[PDB]
Amino acid sequence: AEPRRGDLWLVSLGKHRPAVVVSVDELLTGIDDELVVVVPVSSSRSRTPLRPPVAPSEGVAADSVAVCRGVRAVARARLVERLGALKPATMRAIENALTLILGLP
Amino acid sequence: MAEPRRGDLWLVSLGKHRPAVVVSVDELLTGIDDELVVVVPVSSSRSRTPLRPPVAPSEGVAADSVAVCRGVRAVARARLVERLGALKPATMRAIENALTLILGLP
Repeated sequence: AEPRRGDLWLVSLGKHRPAVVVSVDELLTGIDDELVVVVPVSSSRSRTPLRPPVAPSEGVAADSVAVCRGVRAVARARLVERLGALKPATMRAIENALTLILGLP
Repeated sequence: MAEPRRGDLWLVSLGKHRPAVVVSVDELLTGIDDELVVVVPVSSSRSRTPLRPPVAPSEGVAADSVAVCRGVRAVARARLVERLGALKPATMRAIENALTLILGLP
């Protein structure tokens, strides 16, 4: 459990694709089977209020968007390597989109 | 089949099967099968914790069942194969709180 919230990580599924860690750091115990919640990042989908943009300086090879509607818990073991970290503004956009999607106060 | 609604409890295919709570909002649904619905899986083999609030048989599941909010995930609508029930509003508020913690939301 080297992933951190706000990090951008390469995820297994054979394909590897990037995703942003959104679960909080104090959940991690360092075992492979534990669940980490990530938001997939795609460079082939257009930008919307629920798909905020992610820049190459944050770890992707090309202009990407965070598909917050595709949020999912994956096993630690599926996180293959660290790619970068997101700017705090991008994290606030993802938090807002996610607040909308899940109907939270 | 019916359109899933927030707070509904649905059976999810993956062949294994498991109940889950719909947590995404209703205005995201456009009526196509491939569109993503965010659910919280329900388990009867995990103990209760502040992140695994209990779900009562009156809400559609077996006794001693918990909402594994840490297992939240988007699945295709088509994987929601049978409507099972609905949650009491207090249980939905517990799940909202747990999700707010897990995802670090304001």
